[PDB]
Amino acid sequence: GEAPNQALLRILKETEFKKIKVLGSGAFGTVYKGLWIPEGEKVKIPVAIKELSPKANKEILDEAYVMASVDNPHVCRLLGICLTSTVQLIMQLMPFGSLLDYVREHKDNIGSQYLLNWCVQIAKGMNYLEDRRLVHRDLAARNVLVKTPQHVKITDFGRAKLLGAAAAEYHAEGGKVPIKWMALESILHRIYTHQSDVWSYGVTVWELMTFGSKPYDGIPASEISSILEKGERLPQPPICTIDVYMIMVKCWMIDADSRPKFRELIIEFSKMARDPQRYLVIQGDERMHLPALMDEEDMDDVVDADEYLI
Ligand SMILES: C=CC(=O)Nc1cc(Nc2nccc(-c3cn(C)c4ccccc34)n2)c(OC)cc1N(C)CCN(C)C
Repeated sequence: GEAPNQALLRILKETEFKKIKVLGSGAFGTVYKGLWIPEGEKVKIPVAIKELSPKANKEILDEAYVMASVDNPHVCRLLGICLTSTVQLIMQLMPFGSLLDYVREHKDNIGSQYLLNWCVQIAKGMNYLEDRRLVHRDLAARNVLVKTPQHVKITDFGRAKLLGAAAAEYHAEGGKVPIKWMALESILHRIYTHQSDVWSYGVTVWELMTFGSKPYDGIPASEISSILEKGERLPQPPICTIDVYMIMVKCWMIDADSRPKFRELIIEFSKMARDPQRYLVIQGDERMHLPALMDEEDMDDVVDADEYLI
C-alpha cells in the first residue's frame, strides 16, 4: 500500500509550559503566546498554544495528526499536545502573525524581493506537502504565518487530507468551505487534488501582490462558480508584470492537469527572485527594509523550535 507513518506524537506536561498572553479568540478556541520549557533541558521554546464538544475534540486531534506528520522548513510543525480537561495544541510561535495581516500592515515597506521570495517559500512548502501525498484544501494568505519577514510557513491543517494509498482525489462532504479560494472542480463536485491546491496558491499569490485585497470583493460566493465558468478570473494587480500575472492565470485553468506543478512554481518564482524589480514594479522598492516579545527578562536560553530537534 503506502509507507508507515512513524512520526512521533509528543505528549506534554501542562507544568512544562506557561501561557503569557492571548493572541486570538474565536470558534477555533483561544491561542496563547507562551514559553515551553521541557523539564531538565535548559531550553525555553517560544510557542503558540491552541486551547479548545466531543466532535470538536475529534477535529483538533486530526489537525494534530497532520501537523505531527510534516517536517519541512516551510511548514509549521507541532511541538506536541497536552491532554488536560481541555485539549491543547502546542506549536511554534510565529512572531509576526499571518502573512495576510503582515502585507496589510506593512504595504509601504514590502519590496519585490520579499514578495517573490514568499512565493518561492510557499511553493516549496506546498511541493513538500505534495511529496507527502497531503492535500491542504485551505491554502490562503491567512493560513501562512511569518516567522521572520524573510521566512514564512504554511499552517492551518484543519481541512487537510492525507490521500489514501491509491487515491488521487478527496471527495468531501458538505459544509462551510472557502469558496473564493477553491478550484472550480472543488466548488462543483467537492473534488480536491494537489492541482486544486495549485488554484488556491494562485489566489494566495494574488492576495500578496495586492497587499491583502479580498478576492472577488463584494460578489457573493453563490455567484462565484458561475463567474468562473464564464471564464472570468481575478484581475492583474497593479504591481504585477505580465510574467507574474500569467503564472497566476495558469493556476486558474479549467483543466487541472494544465495548471502548473508546485515544483515548476518553485523554479519560475526563483528565476524572478534573482531580478525582482524586473517582475514586480513597486514605487520606492530599492530603499525598503523590514526587520521583550515575551515579557520575561532571562531569555539567555531561548531556542527557536526549528533548532529544537528530537
Ligand atoms: C490573525 C492574527 C495573528 O496572526 N496574530 C498574531 C499571531 C502570532 N503568532 C502565532 N504563531 C503561531 C500560531 C498562531 C495562531 C494560530 N491560530 C489558530 C491563531 C489564531 C489567531 C491568532 C493567532 C493564531 N499565531 C503572534 O505572535 C507574536 C502575534 C499576533 N498578533 C498579535 C500580531 C499580528 N496582528 C497585527 C494581527
